[PDB]
Amino acid sequence: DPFTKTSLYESTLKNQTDLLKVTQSTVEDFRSTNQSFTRALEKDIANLPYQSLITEENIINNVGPILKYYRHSINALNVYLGLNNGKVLLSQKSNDAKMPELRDDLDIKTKDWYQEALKTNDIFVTPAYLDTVLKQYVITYSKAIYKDGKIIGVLGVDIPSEDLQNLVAKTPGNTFLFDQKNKIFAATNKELLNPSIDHSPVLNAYKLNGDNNFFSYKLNNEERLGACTKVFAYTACITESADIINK
Amino acid sequence: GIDPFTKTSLYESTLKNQTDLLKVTQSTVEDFRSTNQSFTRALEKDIANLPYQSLITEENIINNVGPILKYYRHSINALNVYLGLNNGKVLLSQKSNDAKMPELRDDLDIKTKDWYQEALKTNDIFVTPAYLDTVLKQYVITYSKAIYKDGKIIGVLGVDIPSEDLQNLVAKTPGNTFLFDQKNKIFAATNKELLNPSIDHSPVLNAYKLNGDNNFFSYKLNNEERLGACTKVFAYTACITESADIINKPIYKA
Repeated sequence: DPFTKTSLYESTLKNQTDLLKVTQSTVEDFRSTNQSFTRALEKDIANLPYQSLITEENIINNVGPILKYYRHSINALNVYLGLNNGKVLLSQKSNDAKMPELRDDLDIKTKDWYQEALKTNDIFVTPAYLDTVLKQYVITYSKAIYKDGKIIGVLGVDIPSEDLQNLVAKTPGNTFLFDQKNKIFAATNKELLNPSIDHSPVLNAYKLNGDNNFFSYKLNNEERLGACTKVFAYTACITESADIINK
Repeated sequence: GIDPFTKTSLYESTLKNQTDLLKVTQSTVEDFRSTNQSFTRALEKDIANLPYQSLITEENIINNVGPILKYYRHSINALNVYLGLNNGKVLLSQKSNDAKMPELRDDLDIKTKDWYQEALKTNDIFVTPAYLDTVLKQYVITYSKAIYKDGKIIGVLGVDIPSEDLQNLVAKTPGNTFLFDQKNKIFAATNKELLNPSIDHSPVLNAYKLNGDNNFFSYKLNNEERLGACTKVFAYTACITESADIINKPIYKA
């Protein structure tokens, strides 16, 4: 009876939509937490007297401890401050017992975290990239720090992208995230974390239907139902078997 | 007899969605606590990493511990971050006045407070169940840990996280979910009306007592049949409820 199928469809639509919202919120809350942290760190650095900021030795001794405490507080991989002379004051989890040091070898003026922070007055969030030091996908938050209009340097905070995957994986529903290049990034079902799998049908269905609009599509000639939505640069999706409406 | 609607696939999937949404609210509480516990452990490790000499006079405590409390407070936007001493003095870093450096106060009658006493009885973090502070006029969410240097007690670290943070996070979850404190008083809710003290929550709580965690039950309030489930989450009780006429939409409304 059309009435019963309709009732099942309307129900599963509302449920899957609600679950997609939870994954969307997960991404949002992760980002906002890390932005709030970065902003706080910016404010604490800029609050220092200029005398504490205008020699390299004073930067090491006065900013260094701040970087370290902040790093510890959130268990970040790296917290650092890049200067216009090319040097970086680096606080790193991998060398936790050593005081933060000035590194001159990180080629910072060719890096997007540095360059892009100077082109916006907001926090800049990098796409997830390989730290081929850390063997680890990282998301970097950066922010140019100004004291009374005067640039001090560019703050950078490295968070393991695994942290966001881990949060997504625990969400209800068969939810997952694509990055900017439509490649799988995070998933409830960890078996999806595999570049071999095609997602053309879901991506094509999303293309035709737009954000938060429930759709039908096919896998192995079986019907599935889903919805996707843009979340920042990500695409968040949920899919299920259509057996709930058909059987 | 058995309600025939309870045998439908639509009822089963409806209950599954309510279960999922209750678990979201459950996760919200768990993740908040875990984050705050980790923050507090990190803070204690940094304080204890100060050299012995920096931790043994009040002047040194002020000058060396103070900055760490303040940086940490800023990093997470805590309400208060503080170190209680045996003599009853507290080094207090407070949001409510951010311009000055943390100061020692003999102000606070701490040696008889749970956050202080309980931390001294355990190896790890003491979580003070959320409570409504009558004088401050809001819920307080406190984490505490005894700080030892070379095995000797320096004092007890305390961290107050804004209760609105968790209230707001609960509120934004999907579903008609809500949280009770340890005293079975309503603490957080998606439907902000539920927070009003004049709401009678006894029917939901009495039903829950007969049912156990995550098991659905019928109950009535003001002559409306409803369906609910609750679960313990630490000292809290998390519930979800819905009208019976939403769970099973009648073809003809009353």
